[PDB]
Amino acid sequence: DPRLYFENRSKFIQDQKDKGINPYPHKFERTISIPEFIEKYKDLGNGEHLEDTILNITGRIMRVSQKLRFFDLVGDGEKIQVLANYSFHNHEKGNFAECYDKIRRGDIVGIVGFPGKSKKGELSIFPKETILLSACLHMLPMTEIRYRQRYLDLLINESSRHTFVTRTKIINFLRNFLNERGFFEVETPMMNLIAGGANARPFITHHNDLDLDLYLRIATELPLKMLIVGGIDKVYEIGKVFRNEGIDNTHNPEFTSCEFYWAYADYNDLIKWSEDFFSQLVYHLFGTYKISYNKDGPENQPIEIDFTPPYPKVSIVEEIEKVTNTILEQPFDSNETIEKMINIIKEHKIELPNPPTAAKLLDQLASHFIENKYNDKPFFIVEHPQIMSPLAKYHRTKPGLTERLEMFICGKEVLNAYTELNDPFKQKECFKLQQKDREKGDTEAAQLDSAFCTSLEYGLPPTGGLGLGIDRITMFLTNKNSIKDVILFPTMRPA
Amino acid sequence: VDPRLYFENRSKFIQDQKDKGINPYPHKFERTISIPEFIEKYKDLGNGEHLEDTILNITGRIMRVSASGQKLRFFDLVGDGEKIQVLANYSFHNHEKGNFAECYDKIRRGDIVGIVGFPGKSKKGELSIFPKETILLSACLHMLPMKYGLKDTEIRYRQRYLDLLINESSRHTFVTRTKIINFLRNFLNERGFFEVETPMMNLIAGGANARPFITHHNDLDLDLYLRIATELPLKMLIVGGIDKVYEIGKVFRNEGIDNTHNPEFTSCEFYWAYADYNDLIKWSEDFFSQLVYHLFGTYKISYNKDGPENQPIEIDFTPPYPKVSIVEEIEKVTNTILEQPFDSNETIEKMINIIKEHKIELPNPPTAAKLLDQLASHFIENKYNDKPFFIVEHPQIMSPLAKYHRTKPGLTERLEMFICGKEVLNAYTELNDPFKQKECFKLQQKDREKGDTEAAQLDSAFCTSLEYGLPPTGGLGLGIDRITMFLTNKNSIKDVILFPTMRPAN
Ligand SMILES: O=C(NCC1CCCCC1)c1cc(=O)c2ccccc2o1
Ligand SMILES: O=C(NCC1CCCCC1)c1cc(=O)c2ccccc2o1
Ligand SMILES: N[C@@H](CCCC[NH3+])C(=O)O
Ligand SMILES: N[C@@H](CCCC[NH3+])C(=O)O
Ligand SMILES: [Co+2]
Ligand SMILES: [Co+2]
Repeated sequence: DPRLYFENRSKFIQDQKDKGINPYPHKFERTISIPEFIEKYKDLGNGEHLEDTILNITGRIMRVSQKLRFFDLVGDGEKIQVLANYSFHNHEKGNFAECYDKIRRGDIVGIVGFPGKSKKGELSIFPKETILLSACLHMLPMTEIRYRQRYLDLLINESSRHTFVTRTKIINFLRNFLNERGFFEVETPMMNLIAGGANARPFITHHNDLDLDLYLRIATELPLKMLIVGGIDKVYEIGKVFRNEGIDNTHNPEFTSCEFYWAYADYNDLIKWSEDFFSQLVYHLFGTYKISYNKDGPENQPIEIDFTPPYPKVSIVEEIEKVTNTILEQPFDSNETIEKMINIIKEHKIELPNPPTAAKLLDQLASHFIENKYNDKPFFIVEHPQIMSPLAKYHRTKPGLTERLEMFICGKEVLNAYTELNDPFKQKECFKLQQKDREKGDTEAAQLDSAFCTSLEYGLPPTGGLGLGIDRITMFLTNKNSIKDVILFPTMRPA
Repeated sequence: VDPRLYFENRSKFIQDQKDKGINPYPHKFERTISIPEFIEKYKDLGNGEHLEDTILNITGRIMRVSASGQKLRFFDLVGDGEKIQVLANYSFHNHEKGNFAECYDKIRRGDIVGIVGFPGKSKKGELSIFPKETILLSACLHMLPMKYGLKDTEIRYRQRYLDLLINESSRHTFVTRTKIINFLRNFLNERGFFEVETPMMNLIAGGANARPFITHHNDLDLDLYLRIATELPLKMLIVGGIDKVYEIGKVFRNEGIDNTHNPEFTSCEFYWAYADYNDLIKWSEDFFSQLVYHLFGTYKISYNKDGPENQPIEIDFTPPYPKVSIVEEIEKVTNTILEQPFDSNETIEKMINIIKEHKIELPNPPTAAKLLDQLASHFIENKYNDKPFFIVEHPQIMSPLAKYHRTKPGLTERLEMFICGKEVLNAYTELNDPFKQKECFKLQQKDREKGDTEAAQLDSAFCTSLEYGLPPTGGLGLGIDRITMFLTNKNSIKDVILFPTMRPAN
């Protein structure tokens, strides 16, 4: 019974206290970490002892096994054995049995001792003195607990640490990749008067002193472009954005994105950037371009994803048309075209979007016909209609379309990029269209950001911009089917 | 000369260019060299020297327009904070692309252009691009304000891009900000620390004494608080065995704006298992000294504490830095004895009287913690100006998350570093006894009931995590913005935040 175990440990602490002992000492000066210990002494011979090498080492006890006490000691994801021998015990410090009888699995300890190997060749610390540094009062397990008590996940599941180490490696790699190419990292506000730069529902909060409602950012696009106007010609931000919508395996309402803006680049530069970056990232982590991924569960058959460039480009209107044996004529929001798309939707028994605006219909069609086209490789969906893409520049040869690219891995979007719309005339127009779409009941529609439009009037150079979803990328590169598995503290309802 | 009319004429110009079949916003210009690279490559040409067979593509923003008769047009071209001259000579113009004068007459200050041309120096020895063809890439439709015409205005903060374009020091300030953060991240990574991200939205806002922002997730039907600190989940990661962990990112404090307060700001917090107070002081002295030396090549900086028009003072970041015990110091400068418990009637009355006589604001409610805090802020925090210093050994009632001092009853092992009277750093040996932790939370709660809306609220998830064993640990926080203010010579936090928090424009 856990409750009783805990009661007993609490009374152990209190009893230690009454008897004038400090069960939470302030400082233990260790001389070596456990990984460093393993590195330095793993070449010892069986039974060999370095008894004149006195070391101070700390760690968490994870195993407890009568003049010979055995323990497993863990630190920084690595483990050594603790071999307490009566014959080595410093008797001046207290009773051997009393000392080691008190130790429980989970306890954090400080050890003064020497390095050796057991006769069986197990690398070990041989204590002359062991000190309790911090007691574990519950029973450590030997579920939702992983997400609510991530510290348990990290202590017991060795794979957890590796997953988050990989996450941090991915972000380090991205930062270095951008910095080596002359990009300048900035911070832009997380609280805005207006939430823009994407089509999503915002979080709203309130500043008391200004008596002002503020929106948490849904993207970093607009202030970054404003910085390009300011002459920071290669600029980027890695940080949190917030989207007030439901939780599922590929959606957390706060997630980490990276956006960069690259003056004098366009669509083609961005496609090349994407292929270079993903192929190089994957090679950096694996030394190969092919990884395996369990798209449908940890014990079902994995598929192989090949990150060898180049990647397929699939124009969205043309592909929808081709797989529906239909023709979707412009204006895409004409009665005939809207009717046609609605009919395609109802015919294939897929959810009719509410409201059924042209953009929402197109997006639904793409979702159901295109986005799962390839699973064995990343691919781009390209040349999105202008009505789906209010911030992307019109396509230089294809009326009605834009110079946009979205990259997908196993049917999930991880990347969105385009040649940037930089004519303020056209931008105000796009904002008007977006708003009349909000008037139809579309609550994810873009609102007019006058500060941003004003900045366009001062001259935005031709520019290419790109956004990455760090969490989804991490999912694919650590073999997780749920985004909860790559965020340390995913958003959950109180227990 | 009217800006409105200027803008109307410019917009009409765009429309007419389109009508005449010209695209005034080209999709792609493929340049072959940047302006800094052009300067590096060709700055050593002799006067009057032309490299007329070296044809280059270059882009930039026009920042000056001048002419000389019919066949000479002069411009200043800027990019990446550096500047070259454009010398458009009729002699070199590619007449196949259009009329020379018509082409260059259209160009205005602020226009972004693409130039096909050759490098050279004028006979006066100005480094120049000599266009054969100049292409408009993006028009500036407003009149750009000129240098020093952008002072004493909010324009800098609402239209940061104008600040960046026009005031050269601006770029430098924000570059230095990014260099400081790079330096910090590298400093920690080289010492074995592991960078993580913890949630910005939480069921409870803990880890500091501050009023939070509140928001709402619709789908879970759930109120959430923006984080006021990163302390609690990072300590939970220490429990989890990530023994050197840190985060650099935004935190949110729902309070008023002034020269050292923006409602969102950037902090770094790190947690260091098996370290304590003394390690934290050393880390601080090492970090600040090495940072300053890395940016300046010296340990001493000048700082216009009182604005650009009054004399600067000099700050010496040469370690070590003075340590000042808070209670002993308040006692010493007020001729008082502040006996424990600090919340005792006698002691509270003593502090209320000290505050009354020195004519300083009385906190509401007058809890012992807030009184001591007010006394400290009035009497200690400006003890030194020519060097950073630490205030140390804060009472436990001021310090709900800090471990009791190992030899001094009622105190904690805490340190705060101040530069010119401003806190930039808060650190301590971490409280890792869950029993004591719940005690401190209950005390805080009783302060909350008595009107202190900044009191620490109980975080059961955190306390429960302490029950699994938090090793002895040292923790530390830095205010990136304030640090940057001191290292870029700014008196206002708005000057080091690209887009500081503001009310809506007209
Ligand atoms: O990774 C995500 N998206 C991929 C995007 C990210 C922004 C930059 C373009 C690529 C992503 C991740 C999410 O967790 C998420 C949650 C709610 C709504 C949308 C969400 O999107
Ligand atoms: O830099 C600031 N404080 C220094 C602290 C920051 C957290 C880590 C310890 C050091 C700071 C900066 C602010 O802008 C600010 C705004 C509102 C309330 C408090 C604010 O504090
Ligand atoms: N803001 C975009 C990413 C950048 C698109 C290119 N300007 C998004 O959230 O999808
Ligand atoms: N959370 C602290 C910084 C770290 C203190 C050491 N645990 C603050 O906001 O001041
Ligand atoms: Co989509
Ligand atoms: Co204070």
